[PDB]
Amino acid sequence: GTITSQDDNVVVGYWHNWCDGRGYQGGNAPCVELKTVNPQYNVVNISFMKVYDIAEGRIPTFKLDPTIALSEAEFIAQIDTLNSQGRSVLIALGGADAHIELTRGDEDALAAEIIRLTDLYGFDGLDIDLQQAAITAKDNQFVIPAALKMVKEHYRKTGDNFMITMAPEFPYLTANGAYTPYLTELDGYYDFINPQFYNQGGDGLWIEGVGWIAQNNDALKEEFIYYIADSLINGTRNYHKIPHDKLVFGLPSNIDAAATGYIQDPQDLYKAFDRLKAQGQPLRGVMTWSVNWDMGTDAANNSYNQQFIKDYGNFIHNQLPPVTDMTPTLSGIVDTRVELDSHFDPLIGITAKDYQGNDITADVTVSGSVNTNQVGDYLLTYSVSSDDETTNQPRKITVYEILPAFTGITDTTVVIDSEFDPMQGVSASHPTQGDLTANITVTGEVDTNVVGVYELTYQLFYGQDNQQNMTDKRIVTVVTDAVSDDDWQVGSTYVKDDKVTHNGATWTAQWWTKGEEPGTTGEWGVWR
Ligand SMILES: [Cl-]
Ligand code: NA
Ligand code: NA
Ligand code: NA
Ligand code: NA
Repeated sequence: GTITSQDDNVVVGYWHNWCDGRGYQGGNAPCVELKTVNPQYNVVNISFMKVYDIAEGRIPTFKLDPTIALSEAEFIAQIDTLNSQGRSVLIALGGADAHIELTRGDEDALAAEIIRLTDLYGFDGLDIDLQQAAITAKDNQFVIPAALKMVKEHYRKTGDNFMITMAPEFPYLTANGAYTPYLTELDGYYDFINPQFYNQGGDGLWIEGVGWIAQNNDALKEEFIYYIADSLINGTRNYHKIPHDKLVFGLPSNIDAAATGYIQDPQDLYKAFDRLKAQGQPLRGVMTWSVNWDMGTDAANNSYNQQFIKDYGNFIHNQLPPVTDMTPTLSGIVDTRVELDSHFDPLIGITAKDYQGNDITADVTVSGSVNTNQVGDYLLTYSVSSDDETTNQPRKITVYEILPAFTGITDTTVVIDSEFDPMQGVSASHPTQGDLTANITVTGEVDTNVVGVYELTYQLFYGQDNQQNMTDKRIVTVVTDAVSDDDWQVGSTYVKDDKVTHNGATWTAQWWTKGEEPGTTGEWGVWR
C-alpha cells in the first residue's frame, strides 16, 4: 500500500516483534498477527528497529521474528491490509537494549536504511523510542535527526508524508533534558509525540500552590494527567513545549504491561482530557504499550480481552479533528553574563522557526539594549511573528567587573644597609586591563640604615580615567647583622657573668639564676 498518515486523533498501539513476553505481574503477552489487532488502533508501531549484532555495523535495522508465523511476504500483505483500512504502521526505532551507537557521518546510511525498510515493508513512518543509553550514546542526538530530515524530504518529493513520532519517557522532556535535540531539530517534521507516562515510579512534577504530583499516585491520577499535559502543551513548569495537536498520552495497557503508570479508573483520563479540551487545547490521542498486552493474559491465565481499547478507543476517536497550534519558536536565548567593556551582540546564537520548522531568524526583533560600559542588569525581549502568532522571550544580560589583583606585597625582613626597592617583585593584573604594574604607587619609605619596622601602603589605580582604586599594606623589617648576647630563656640556667639579651637590653647575671626574667628583678636583684 501507499504511505498512509493520520489526519485526525490517534490511538497508537505497539506491536511486539516477539512471542510470549513475560509481564510485570507474571502474565503473558502472545505474539499476534497484525490482522488481529483491533481496528481502533489506527497507528500500529512495529517494535523494534535496533542493532542486532555489532558485527553487522552501526546502522540499526529490522528483522522480523519468524516464530510469529508470518513470512516476509505475509507480513508485507498484513501491513498493506492495514493501509487499505486507512491505518498507519510505523517502525519503532529503539526499545530496550537497542544498542544504537551512531557516529557523525552515519546519517546518510541510516536514512538509506530507513528508506529501504519503508519501501520494502510499506511502513508509513518511524517512531523514535530511544531509551536509556541510546538516547545520548555517541552521536545519536545529531545523527538520528539529521537522517530523519533526509527521509522526510525524500518522501515529500513524491507527495508523501512520512510520519515521525517519538516516545520519550516523560522525565526526559524537561526544557534542557536529554530529548531536547530530537524535539528541536525535528520541530516541523514530527507529526506527534506520544510520551511514556509510565515506568517512572515516583517521578512527576511540582505544581506551585498545589504540590507534588507523581506518576505512581493513583489517588491523584486526573491531576497528574491534566497537569503534565497542560505543562507540555504550554511549555510551562519546566517542560519543553509540545503543541496540544501533537500530544498523544502514552499509557500501559494493563498492570502486566508496565511496572507503574496503569490507569486504574479511566474516568480520571476522560475528565483530564475534557478539562484540556475545555481550555481550548484538546489532545491528539492516546498511546499504549501494547496491543500484545491488550490481547494478553494475567498470571491466572485470564485474558485481558482488549480492556484498554474498550476503555479508550471510542473516547479518543469521538472527538473533533485537531486544530494546529501555529505559534513559532525561539531558540538559543539564555541569560548571559558579560565582562565590563566587552563587545556584546544580541543576535549571536539566537534563532527562530515557524510552526513548520522553516527558519525565520531574520524576522526576530529585540527590544532593550545592553550597555557593556556600565555594570548592572539589562533586560532584552526577543520577539518573532509568523502565521498570525507571536512568541516572545526575555533575556537578562548582566555586566560585571572583576577586581584587579596585586602580587608580591608580602611582609619581608631585610638586613641593615641592604638595598631595598619597594617595587621589586611587585605587580598587578586584571583579566581585561592587563598588566597594571605601572599604575601602582607606594606611600612610605624604608630606611635600611636604621633598625626598625617600616609600613608601606600600595595603591593601584585603574579603570576608565584611573578613577577606581584598591590598596594593600606591607611591613618591611630592618634587622641588624650585629651579633648579640644570646636571648634569655625561662628554662635556661645562667651563671654569674653570663650575659643575655632580653627586652632590648643586655643583662649580666650577678649570681645563679633560673626562671627569672631580666628587667623584672628590681634595682638589686639578679639581673643588672
Ligand atoms: Cl514484552
Ligand atoms: Na504504507
Ligand atoms: Na483520584
Ligand atoms: Na513503552
Ligand atoms: Na600585607
